[PDB]
Amino acid sequence: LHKEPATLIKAIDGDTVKLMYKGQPMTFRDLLVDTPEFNEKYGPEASAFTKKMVENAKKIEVEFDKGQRTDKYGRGLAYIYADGKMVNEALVRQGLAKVAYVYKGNNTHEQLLRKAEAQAKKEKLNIWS
Ligand SMILES: Cc1cn([C@H]2C[C@H](OP(=O)(O)O)[C@@H](COP(=O)(O)O)O2)c(=O)[nH]c1=O
Ligand SMILES: [Ca+2]
Repeated sequence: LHKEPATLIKAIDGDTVKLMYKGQPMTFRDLLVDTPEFNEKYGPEASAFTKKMVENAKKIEVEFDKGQRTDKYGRGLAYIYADGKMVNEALVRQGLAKVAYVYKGNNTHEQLLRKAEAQAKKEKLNIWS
């Protein structure tokens, strides 16, 4: 896979962010994870964690997987990086997202993220507390 440039337009919630990609505004949904909705337990914490990560980054990048790049709602589907650190993984490692929505052929980082989730669960972090 390849990292590509993007710029932050606006934080949205734990697993979605508005980015400018190839010069066009888009909503991106993070591959392979599910954060709680803002209205649910840990939802506010997941949103604040993603907000800080993307706002503080000097460089945002997106990395598409091998399969579909947009979902049925028109959201980009990608791994999002903030100064080289994957947001998707960092949420899972902190117990602020579960590994989820693992569709065959857009799942390159699945085992990396499942290892992060095992660690968060062993630490009883957040959703796993
Ligand atoms: C993460 C992901 C979500 N989706 C769709 C499945 C879910 O459909 P439904 O809306 O019908 O439940 C929805 C979950 O997104 P949210 O967790 O953002 O609600 O997004 C994909 O199609 N591909 C993906 O890789
Ligand atoms: Ca969600």
